[PDB]
Amino acid sequence: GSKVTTVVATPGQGPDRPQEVSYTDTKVIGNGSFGVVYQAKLCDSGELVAIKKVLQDKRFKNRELQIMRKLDHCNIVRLRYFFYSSDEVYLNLVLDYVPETVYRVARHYSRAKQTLPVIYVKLYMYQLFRSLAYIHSFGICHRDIKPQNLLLDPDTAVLKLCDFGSAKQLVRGEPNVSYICSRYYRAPELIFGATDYTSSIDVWSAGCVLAELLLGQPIFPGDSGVDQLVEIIKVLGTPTREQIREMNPNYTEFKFPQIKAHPWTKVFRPRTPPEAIALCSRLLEYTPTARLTPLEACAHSFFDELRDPNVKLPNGRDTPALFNFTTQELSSNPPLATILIPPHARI
Amino acid sequence: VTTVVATPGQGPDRPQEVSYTDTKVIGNGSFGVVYQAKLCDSGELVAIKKVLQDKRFKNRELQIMRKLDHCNIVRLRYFFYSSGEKKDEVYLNLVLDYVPETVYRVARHYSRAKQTLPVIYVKLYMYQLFRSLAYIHSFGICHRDIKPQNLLLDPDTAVLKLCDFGSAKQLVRGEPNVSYICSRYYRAPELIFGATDYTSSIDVWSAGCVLAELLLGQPIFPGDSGVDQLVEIIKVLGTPTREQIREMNPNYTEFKFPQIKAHPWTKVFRPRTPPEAIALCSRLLEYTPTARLTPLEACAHSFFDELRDPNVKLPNGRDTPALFNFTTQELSSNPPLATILIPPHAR
Ligand SMILES: Cc1c[nH]c(-c2cnc(NCCNc3ccc(C#N)cn3)nc2-c2ccc(Cl)cc2Cl)n1
Ligand SMILES: Cc1c[nH]c(-c2cnc(NCCNc3ccc(C#N)cn3)nc2-c2ccc(Cl)cc2Cl)n1
Ligand SMILES: [Mg+2]
Ligand SMILES: [Mg+2]
Repeated sequence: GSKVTTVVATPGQGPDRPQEVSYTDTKVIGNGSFGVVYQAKLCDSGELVAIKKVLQDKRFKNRELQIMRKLDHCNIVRLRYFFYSSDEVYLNLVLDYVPETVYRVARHYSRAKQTLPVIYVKLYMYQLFRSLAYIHSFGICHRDIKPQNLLLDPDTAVLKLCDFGSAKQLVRGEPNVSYICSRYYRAPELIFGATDYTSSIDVWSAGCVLAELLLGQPIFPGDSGVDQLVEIIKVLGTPTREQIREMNPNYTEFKFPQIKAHPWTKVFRPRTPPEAIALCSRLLEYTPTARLTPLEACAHSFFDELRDPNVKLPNGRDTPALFNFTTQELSSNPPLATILIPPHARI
Repeated sequence: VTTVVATPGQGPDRPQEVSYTDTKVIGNGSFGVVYQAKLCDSGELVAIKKVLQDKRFKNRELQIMRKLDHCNIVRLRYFFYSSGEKKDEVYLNLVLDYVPETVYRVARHYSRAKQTLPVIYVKLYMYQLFRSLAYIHSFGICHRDIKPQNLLLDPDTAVLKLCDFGSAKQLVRGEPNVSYICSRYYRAPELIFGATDYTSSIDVWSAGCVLAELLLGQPIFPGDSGVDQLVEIIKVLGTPTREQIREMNPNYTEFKFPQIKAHPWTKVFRPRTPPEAIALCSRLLEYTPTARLTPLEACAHSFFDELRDPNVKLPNGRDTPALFNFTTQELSSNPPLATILIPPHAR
């Protein structure tokens, strides 16, 4: 016996039928914007879990819970239970624990002046791209894709997207706030104030992450709000008439300095695989509608290695789930199935 | 000892030799790097701000730094240019008065000791700040980065001086400008909303935030993320009205805000907080750009009247710093107020 907390918590799936859930071994993981996350152990199953404790304010719409219950995908963190706690009201999401973040694993390689082996980039990025495909097919936008919100198991190579405190259904016509993502991963439309944006802000953030896994540092590290547009334009180059028109037409007579775009191949370190570069170029676009959809990205030639039936993880294990698509996932573009699920993986 | 070739800030536009010594770093940031040195010539302590600039971009810091002379603004003594690594870039070395402390440092000191700053010094510091804004807004210029980190001050004489003109730029009616601009705690709401047509009213908002934070003992609008800014504001100002929204940005006209009722101003600060100060913030931290006072209007306010009292003295028994020596320029904003701002006491 040790200190066991017992609470009455409602399943994440299912209809509001609470049950008693005991857990033990509570440790704090971290602390921030997201609230507080504890690690704990389910007494029942022995399994490890993250408990995310958000302070909530009834005055405001707090759509995290609604969305967490809505969804179920191997590349997204699972809500097991949730429950309420006591100065005011606290939401307690009980989620899948996962041992590491991309941020940290990347930071490790960075501190070792070592490039993360591409096979992991391909694994990690692919899986992110499925998690978006999925949330986006409900027209939900995460609006905080960054490395800290990408969890991974290093041994199993499984990635899981997390933190839906800023996620939200985006509806055509409705305007929404444009101070959203983290700075480095904030897409340029949002920096221009645009309220007419789409899902494809998350594809920009994804490209920023890919780039960062190939460089071993962030591709656009703005010193300050303003440096961010600088550090972007220094590589993307100055935008067309119609790129500005396509991000936010208020800037149509802004007069940016004229910078020639730094071609992609000279952005990346010299032994970098083309298809990495190629993909990267089709995510980090000014015109948002020019950026790949998440499913188009999964089908890119940069992930071909993963559809090889012989492929394995470096530690000798099998690759995780990569081809167990549902019709939800493929709604955006169902014929891609033929490329996405290779024959050996087909039922 | 190092000796470089450099150019007097005020005049004349002509290189001369300048020897300084005992360099030591003071800190790094978006601002570049600052060092302390002593001029070998006249013995003096000096701040050497060294930024890296990309010659393809309008780097308007030095022109602005040259057309300023004012007691509550850092004096630019000399400037020079060291060479950069890439051919597109270069080092600008502003050489300014060394002021020995900063407001961010002195509030974070008085707030470690779990208490408020002597209300005299809130009075003194905001006055001298609001003064320099008056001076610079008069030439069209907007600082665009008003925060306690950028307010140097001498603790003995209480002389405060505005600094870092890296984001500073002359606004000009009709032109569009980049919304994503100030430091985050102090970003005026219209900017959060994406307004490309903001005025120098933003710097007043920002000064409003600093007023708060000296009387609150810590920041008044601390977003733990970008989205939480507009939240932590609405939590104090309550929901904006269709008129207030329309004043900030036409596009959020249709945006479904939470209906939140304002938090009474006396109820925001400590119960023993002077109500003149409270009236002041009420008028500085208004959603609507125009409804915010000007800096000149702010200097001439009940809260600062204590400074005009002939019998006022610094609680270290010293005389005050030179609060009343206004120019014609400083007053252009609205010269009637000279009736209030300069008392009988001087003249
Ligand atoms: C200050 C700080 C900020 N970020 C972290 C941090 C550090 N290490 C790890 N390791 C993975 C631990 N397992 C976890 C963690 C969270 C979830 C879930 N939902 C599932 N599993 N995770 C995080 C982390 C990552 C995302 C969030 Cl929303 C919160 C945290 Cl604390 N610390
Ligand atoms: C990391 C960090 C961030 N801010 C600081 C910091 C700490 N201590 C002090 N003390 C005042 C020293 N004298 C000075 C300093 C600067 C100037 C001028 N222009 C004139 N005089 N100043 C700063 C500071 C404040 C504004 C700027 Cl732009 C730069 C710095 Cl380093 N350190
Ligand atoms: Mg930079
Ligand atoms: Mg908060």
